[PDB]
Amino acid sequence: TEQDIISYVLYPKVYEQYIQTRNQYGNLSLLDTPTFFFGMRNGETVEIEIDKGKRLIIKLETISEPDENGNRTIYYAMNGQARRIYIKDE
Amino acid sequence: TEQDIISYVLYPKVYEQYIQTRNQYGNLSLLDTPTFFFGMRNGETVEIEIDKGKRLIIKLETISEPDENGNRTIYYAMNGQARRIYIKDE
Repeated sequence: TEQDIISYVLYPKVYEQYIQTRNQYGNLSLLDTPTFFFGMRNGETVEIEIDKGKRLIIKLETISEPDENGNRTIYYAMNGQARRIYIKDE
Repeated sequence: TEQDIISYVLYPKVYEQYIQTRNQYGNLSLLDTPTFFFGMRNGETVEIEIDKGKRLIIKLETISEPDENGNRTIYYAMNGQARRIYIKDE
């Protein structure tokens, strides 16, 4: 967009670092502030309002202990489907 | 059976308690001894030998934290099928 163009011109390092984040996590602005800053508790259900009549219902069921590589398994449910995500514990 | 009859006569209370356990847990004698005494560690696979050729394959993935009413959730895989159980932590 034209908005992309002056944005880059105005903030080259920042804007690229923004697009890098967008590529990794999608549109974070949709998240509620508590979720944005703190994530989710065990057993919590969060509803992310994407757009008119479309939303992500997410339940965090449990986080596992880290494997030998320091990776944790997160057991999620999202829109009625079981889901497993791996995060490296820093 | 006649065996029930004489076993109850010999050990009334113990026999009655044996039936309660059989009703609750089934045939424990099939489990291997270390599993009978200790259960399973996370990431472990245990094979219960029933009739030759057929075996129960149980994998323990994780155990969640205790929820508000003291129940932990165990995430199993049984014969390659995801499975959840609730246990009271005492």
